Amino acid sequence: HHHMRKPIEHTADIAYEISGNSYEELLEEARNILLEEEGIVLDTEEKEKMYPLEETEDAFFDTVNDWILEISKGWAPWRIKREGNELKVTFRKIRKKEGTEIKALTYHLLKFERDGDVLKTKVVFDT
Ligand SMILES: [Ca+2]
Repeated sequence: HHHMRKPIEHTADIAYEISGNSYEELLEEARNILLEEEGIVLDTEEKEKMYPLEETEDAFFDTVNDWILEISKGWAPWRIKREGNELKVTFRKIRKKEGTEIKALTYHLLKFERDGDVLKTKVVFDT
């Protein structure tokens, strides 16, 4: 008989608490996390996509995960501009990456909480 240490797999790998005064600022913080965590260095070429400005965890989840898909295609979220009830996201071509590859934003602990002027939530990513 034996015991063999084995690796544990988690979808909850890294966590941050993001805060801001609006849904758009939480997305700006999700963007900041992706660039920083992945050590993304940007080229100058740009590309843009539209996302619905819906202040829900579901829209947040869909948006950030779409950014991760774009990152796998060589494009990183860079700027965010509100246009009516939608958000125009400008992506920049990724020159290089140096860091931890983020696989996805999970639904773990994703819940917007209001505290005065502050909107906040934990965001848990899978690596
Ligand atoms: Ca994992």
